[PDB]
Amino acid sequence: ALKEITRQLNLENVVGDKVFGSFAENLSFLPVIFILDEFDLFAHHKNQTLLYNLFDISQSAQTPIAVIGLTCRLDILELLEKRVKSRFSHRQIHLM
DNA sequence: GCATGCATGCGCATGCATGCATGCAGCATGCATGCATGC
Repeated sequence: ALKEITRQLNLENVVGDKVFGSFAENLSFLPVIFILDEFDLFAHHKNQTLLYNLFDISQSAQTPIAVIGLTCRLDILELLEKRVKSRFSHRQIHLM
């Protein structure tokens, strides 16, 4: 996911080409909109690091970020940890 | 030449499947006892 984010933003020249795990190059540098298909799968990651960072930068006062998620499960609220749930703006749209 | 990240091998905990036994209740059977009945 980090590789795709870097490549789509065309910052690999700025960040670097090697496999180095440091991501503070983007994080320190970080209007861009995010679209997340199959949002439920991201909640099954080891620590939900990407979701937490996205919610943090959304709640931060550095740059404007809009987050849009798509889900088929009706229980997407309980699949999130307490911290991200608190930092998640409870904006839900239902398509029936 | 070195660092790094990935594939692999092994240990550990756990849940589940299997073996194993014992106590109870029902039933069938054989015996003890009561009854009839004649001589």
